[PDB]
Amino acid sequence: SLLPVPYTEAASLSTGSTVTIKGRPLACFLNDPYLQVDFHTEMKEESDIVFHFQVCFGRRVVMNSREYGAWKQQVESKNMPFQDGQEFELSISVLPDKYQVMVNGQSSYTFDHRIKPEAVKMVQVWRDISLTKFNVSY
Amino acid sequence: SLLPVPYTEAASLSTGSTVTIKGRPLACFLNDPYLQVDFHTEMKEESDIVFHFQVCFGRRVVMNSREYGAWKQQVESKNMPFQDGQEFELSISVLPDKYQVMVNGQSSYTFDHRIKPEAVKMVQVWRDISLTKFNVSY
Repeated sequence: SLLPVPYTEAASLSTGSTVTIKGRPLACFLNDPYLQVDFHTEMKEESDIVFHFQVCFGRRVVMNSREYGAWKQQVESKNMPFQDGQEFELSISVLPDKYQVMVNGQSSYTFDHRIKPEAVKMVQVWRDISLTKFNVSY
Repeated sequence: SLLPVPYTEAASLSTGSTVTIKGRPLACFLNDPYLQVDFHTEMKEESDIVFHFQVCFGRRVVMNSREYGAWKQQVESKNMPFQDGQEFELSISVLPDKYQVMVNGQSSYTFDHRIKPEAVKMVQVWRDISLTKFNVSY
């Protein structure tokens, strides 16, 4: 859609920040499209990832961090509020102790901070979606 | 790059046909980009898949078919001739008994026919690549 994908934006986060994303999968769920949102420690795509959020639409969500180049403890959820063929609105709120992910207004995933959110310098949104809105509160 | 991704083209295949794809991953291998090539039985994206070829660059290749809407027996290979950050040339040749996948001129994967290649009506190339060339011999 309107915004380029992969989408990369410099960003700063702290308690009270919200990252809001509006988009739509590029394929029906039967084709297992992905969505990925990564909060990076530098502008470079190979930099460490404070928060990795990966949806396989219709299947599961995996969350992790990538520290000194290595993936850490994967977390998995089978919660799937995303609807086949539909636009979604995804909100990621920075709470004192965790990220909270809302999908279409419903609390759907959380992820305890492994690294301070202040380490984030960049957000990348990519894989099999079109993107119409991306916003970071400041 | 030049061709739209996801890329969809109507196609007919038989013994002696070759599908040639030139492209480049959109991310470094550390970010686990995917490439997927699906030979479909109809133009519709949800149609059955005679040959499903999915690369997770730097990790593995999975191959399968999707018959009457259900994924069948997955095959997996850890062969990884693709090079981090590089353009690749992918050739899929239709042999009497199998598909043969060449990567940068080297035989890299094969997949025995589960359904006659004559059932193919469409090829889709998608996931995390840019595409500069797509050709089906006729």
